Amino acid sequence: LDSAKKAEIVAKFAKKPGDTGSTEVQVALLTARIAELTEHLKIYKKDFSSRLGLLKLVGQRKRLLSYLKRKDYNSYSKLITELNL
Repeated sequence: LDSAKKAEIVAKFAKKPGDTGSTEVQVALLTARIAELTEHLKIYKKDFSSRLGLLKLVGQRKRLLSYLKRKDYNSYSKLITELNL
Protein backbone atom coordinates (compact mmCIF):
# COMPACT_ATOMS: atom_id res chain seq x y z
CA LEU A 1 0.00 0.00 0.00
CA ASP A 2 1.37 3.30 -1.20
CA SER A 3 -0.39 6.56 -0.25
CA ALA A 4 -2.42 6.52 -3.51
CA LYS A 5 -3.95 3.07 -3.17
CA LYS A 6 -4.78 3.74 0.48
CA ALA A 7 -6.59 6.80 -0.89
CA GLU A 8 -8.41 4.90 -3.68
CA ILE A 9 -9.81 2.39 -1.11
CA VAL A 10 -11.14 5.28 1.00
CA ALA A 11 -12.85 6.93 -2.02
CA LYS A 12 -14.43 3.63 -2.93
CA PHE A 13 -15.64 2.50 0.51
CA ALA A 14 -16.91 5.91 1.52
CA LYS A 15 -20.71 6.53 2.00
CA LYS A 16 -20.63 10.37 2.25
CA PRO A 17 -18.11 13.28 1.90
CA GLY A 18 -15.53 13.14 4.77
CA ASP A 19 -15.78 9.37 5.38
CA THR A 20 -12.17 8.57 6.10
CA GLY A 21 -13.46 6.27 8.93
CA SER A 22 -16.66 4.19 8.44
CA THR A 23 -16.66 0.55 9.45
CA GLU A 24 -16.48 -0.29 5.69
CA VAL A 25 -13.46 1.88 4.97
CA GLN A 26 -11.52 0.48 7.93
CA VAL A 27 -12.36 -3.06 7.01
CA ALA A 28 -11.25 -2.41 3.39
CA LEU A 29 -8.06 -0.84 4.68
CA LEU A 30 -7.28 -3.62 7.07
CA THR A 31 -7.88 -6.08 4.27
CA ALA A 32 -5.32 -4.41 1.99
CA ARG A 33 -2.79 -4.33 4.88
CA ILE A 34 -3.47 -7.86 6.01
CA ALA A 35 -3.24 -8.99 2.34
CA GLU A 36 0.19 -7.40 1.74
CA LEU A 37 1.59 -8.84 5.03
CA THR A 38 0.18 -12.24 4.18
CA GLU A 39 1.67 -12.41 0.70
CA HIS A 40 4.96 -11.55 2.40
CA LEU A 41 4.82 -14.66 4.51
CA LYS A 42 3.55 -16.73 1.59
CA ILE A 43 6.38 -15.74 -0.72
CA TYR A 44 9.00 -16.12 2.02
CA LYS A 45 8.03 -19.71 2.71
CA LYS A 46 7.90 -20.35 -1.08
CA ASP A 47 11.44 -19.01 -1.60
CA PHE A 48 12.91 -20.44 1.60
CA SER A 49 11.52 -23.95 0.99
CA SER A 50 12.87 -23.64 -2.59
CA ARG A 51 16.25 -21.96 -1.92
CA LEU A 52 17.13 -24.38 0.94
CA GLY A 53 15.61 -27.50 -0.60
CA LEU A 54 12.87 -28.37 1.89
CA LEU A 55 10.66 -29.85 -0.90
CA LYS A 56 13.70 -31.72 -2.23
CA LEU A 57 14.31 -33.26 1.20
CA VAL A 58 10.69 -34.06 1.86
CA GLY A 59 10.32 -35.78 -1.54
CA GLN A 60 13.53 -37.65 -0.90
CA ARG A 61 12.19 -39.06 2.31
CA LYS A 62 8.86 -39.79 0.72
CA ARG A 63 10.57 -42.11 -1.77
CA LEU A 64 12.76 -43.80 0.80
CA LEU A 65 9.89 -44.42 3.22
CA SER A 66 7.95 -45.86 0.28
CA TYR A 67 10.72 -48.16 -0.68
CA LEU A 68 11.12 -49.09 3.02
CA LYS A 69 7.42 -50.05 3.43
CA ARG A 70 7.94 -52.31 0.46
CA LYS A 71 11.34 -53.79 1.13
CA ASP A 72 10.83 -54.13 4.99
CA TYR A 73 7.50 -53.15 6.38
CA ASN A 74 8.26 -54.10 9.97
CA SER A 75 11.32 -51.85 10.20
CA TYR A 76 9.40 -49.23 8.29
CA SER A 77 6.61 -49.16 10.87
CA LYS A 78 9.15 -49.22 13.72
CA LEU A 79 10.98 -46.29 12.12
CA ILE A 80 8.00 -43.95 11.63
CA THR A 81 7.07 -44.62 15.27
CA GLU A 82 10.56 -43.67 16.57
CA LEU A 83 10.47 -40.49 14.46
CA ASN A 84 6.90 -39.51 15.35
CA LEU A 85 5.92 -39.41 11.71
